[PDB]
Amino acid sequence: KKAVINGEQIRSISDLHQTLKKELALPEYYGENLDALWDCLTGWVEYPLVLEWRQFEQSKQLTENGAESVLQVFREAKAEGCDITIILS
Repeated sequence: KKAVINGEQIRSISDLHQTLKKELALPEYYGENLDALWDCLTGWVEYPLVLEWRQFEQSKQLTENGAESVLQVFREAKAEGCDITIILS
């Protein structure tokens, strides 16, 4: 499937996990943390998945340490053998 992180929209880390939640279609209890988001990639999201992350650094400041973590989990999961095409624009 595909995902898109539009920073111009992101207003905070919650927003980050919000769009990731829609794209990834995470449950309603999406813990939005790295442990939960991950818990989703390694056992919830369907792959191959695409993570078209737009405005990365822009979606990283607004939430000091916001977007650089979720990405770590998307690439790490990508490392787990999953096929999450990480697209950083």
